[PDB]
Amino acid sequence: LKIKVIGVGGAGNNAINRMIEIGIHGVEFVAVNTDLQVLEASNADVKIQIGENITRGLGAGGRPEIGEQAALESEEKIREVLQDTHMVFITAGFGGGTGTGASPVIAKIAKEMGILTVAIVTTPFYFEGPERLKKAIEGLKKLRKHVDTLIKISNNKLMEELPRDVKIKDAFLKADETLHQGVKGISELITKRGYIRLTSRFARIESVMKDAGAAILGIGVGKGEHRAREAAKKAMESKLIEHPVENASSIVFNITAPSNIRMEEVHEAAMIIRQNSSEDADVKFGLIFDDEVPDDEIRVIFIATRFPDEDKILF
Amino acid sequence: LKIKVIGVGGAGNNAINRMIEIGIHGVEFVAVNTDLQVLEASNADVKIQIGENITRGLGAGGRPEIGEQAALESEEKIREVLQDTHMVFITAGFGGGTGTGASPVIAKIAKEMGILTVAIVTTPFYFEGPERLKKAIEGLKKLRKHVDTLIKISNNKLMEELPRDVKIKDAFLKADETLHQGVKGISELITKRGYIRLTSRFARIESVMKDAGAAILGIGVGKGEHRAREAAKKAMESKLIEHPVENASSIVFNITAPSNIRMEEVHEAAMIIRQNSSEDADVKFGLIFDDEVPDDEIRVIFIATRFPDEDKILF
Ligand SMILES: Nc1nc2c(ncn2[C@@H]2O[C@H](COP(=O)(O)CP(=O)(O)OP(=O)(O)O)[C@@H](O)[C@H]2O)c(=O)[nH]1
Ligand SMILES: Nc1nc2c(ncn2[C@@H]2O[C@H](COP(=O)(O)CP(=O)(O)OP(=O)(O)O)[C@@H](O)[C@H]2O)c(=O)[nH]1
Ligand SMILES: [Mg+2]
Ligand SMILES: [Mg+2]
Repeated sequence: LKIKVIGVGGAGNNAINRMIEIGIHGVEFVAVNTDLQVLEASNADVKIQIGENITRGLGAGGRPEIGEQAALESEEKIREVLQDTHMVFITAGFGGGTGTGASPVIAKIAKEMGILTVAIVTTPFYFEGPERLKKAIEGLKKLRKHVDTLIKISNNKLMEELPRDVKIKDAFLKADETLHQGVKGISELITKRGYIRLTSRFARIESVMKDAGAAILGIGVGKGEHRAREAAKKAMESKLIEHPVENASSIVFNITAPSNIRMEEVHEAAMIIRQNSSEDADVKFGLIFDDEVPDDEIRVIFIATRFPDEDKILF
Repeated sequence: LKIKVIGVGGAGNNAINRMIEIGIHGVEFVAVNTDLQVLEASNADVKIQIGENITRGLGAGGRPEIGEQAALESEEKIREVLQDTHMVFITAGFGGGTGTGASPVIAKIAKEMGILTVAIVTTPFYFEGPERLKKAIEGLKKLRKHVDTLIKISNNKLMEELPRDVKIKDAFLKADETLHQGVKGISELITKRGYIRLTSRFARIESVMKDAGAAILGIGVGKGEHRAREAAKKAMESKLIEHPVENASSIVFNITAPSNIRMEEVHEAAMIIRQNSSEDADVKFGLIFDDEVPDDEIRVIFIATRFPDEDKILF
């Protein structure tokens, strides 16, 4: 999986530099601007200067039509950087010429390529004036037509959260942090598998199996639309069971399934547990995602222990 | 984590060889027997001959008291093999002399040593006669005195699942498989992390973000006993949210938490979603176990999309 974060314009460049300093796992950063000095200050993996002939590396002068023309004239350079990319986050502060004007063009180029295109952009603070806000709104109307998902962050709303006497510099740093949180938050759901501390699940198993006494064991596999309920029924309604699980005061139930498992399926398995156990029983549910398990299959294992009359199970 | 599977007696030896052939991830295998010939046919990591002076390499002739004395005579070897061990599975077929008599001694030693001691043994088939079942029953009574969890499997139940004209050898293979399933099943909950295909998580996010339009994004972190509902509230009740999440027809909700998260915590988080969303909204849950997240923390991120009037959000 190839995921790129593209900062467009001054604000966008400033924002990704913060993301780079803090860190976002598994993504590549790209800085895009008509302002050469700002690009040179970028720590992104790749820097793309656009509209060199119309701006001469001096920025778009606050004109969105110039930022739009800059991106169009540099279409190939942009396309080139988007090759072999599965997803892209386009971030910028709308209100000026480059972020506002170039972002919709970059979005169109990416979506045209079938790339999952997500935009996370801001609208200007109130103190910035009406012209800035107007430019941002017109920019959003164009951006909207060329992205898969559009997350708009109102800087005015951020102002409401910030302290009464916050300095402008700090208000913008807050904006940077908000964009960062959004990009990192979504992207890491895809790039970070998550670490599993095996000693942690041994602790959960130990707490239930230590001095537990006689126990009922059940295993079941399921396949298809109702794989969960089917695996659950096979395990809890197993023939090996000589005494009703209904008498157990403790029940450990674990589901091992591919990442595509839905919460609804977990619920269906839970309804089976309830129909085969005491309402007063302490039920501990375990979940393990294992894509080594066939796409339409599921595995269930449960242990029922701590019965009132243990002799009913052993003999 | 050091886990050992100990097969005691003929049935136990035969059962673990099957486990060894099929395979059980991350566990060590130990074969124990008075019967030297059978022991030499084992593919276990360690082979322990017990009662060399009492039975001289032969079996115990169906006498549990002999199996017991054999284990006691070879107690030093048993304690040696149980060193550097966190958990043990003691498996055998009760009814004969070695498995029935030696298993409780080994369990006693392991438990005294602080090892999580799980026993998974079988009671004989009806066709084997009353005497054998009687011996197994007395064995179970001794075993129960010193074990953490005692899982008893009734071969008579297995019979009610196989052909009417089954060959003895196949009845026993059926029993080996059942023992294998139990040991592998519980063991791998602790030794196998589970594989995560990242392209699969991308599919879940793509399905909700592709051509979704304007979206609302919320992020929250929680800590302590009610970390789940608190992180959910912070995300679902952000001041940046300009349009009620209730108007969204689609909602993706992901929880990233340590492996110690309880299913009850997912419920409290779920109740918050439902109280801030529409009953007709297609809600999708995501769960990622990441023990890099502090043991008492949790992270929540949600994206609400596909509204009827996006203008309300964008402008
Ligand atoms: N997250 C941030 N937003 C910022 C920052 N500075 C400004 N802004 C916001 O973005 C808006 C201006 O963004 P830029 O400076 O990127 C304008 P851009 O460079 O794209 O236009 P041109 O200079 O005309 O080329 C401004 O109206 C603010 O609402 C910053 O450091 N971080
Ligand atoms: N899972 C299996 N169970 C078996 C097998 N053979 C027998 N059995 C079951 O286990 C019981 C006997 O187990 P063993 O053959 O291990 C008797 P053991 O060797 O422990 O006693 P001695 O020979 O007196 O030393 C018997 O009553 C059956 O119910 C086998 O190959 N696999
Ligand atoms: Mg600029
Ligand atoms: Mg024997």
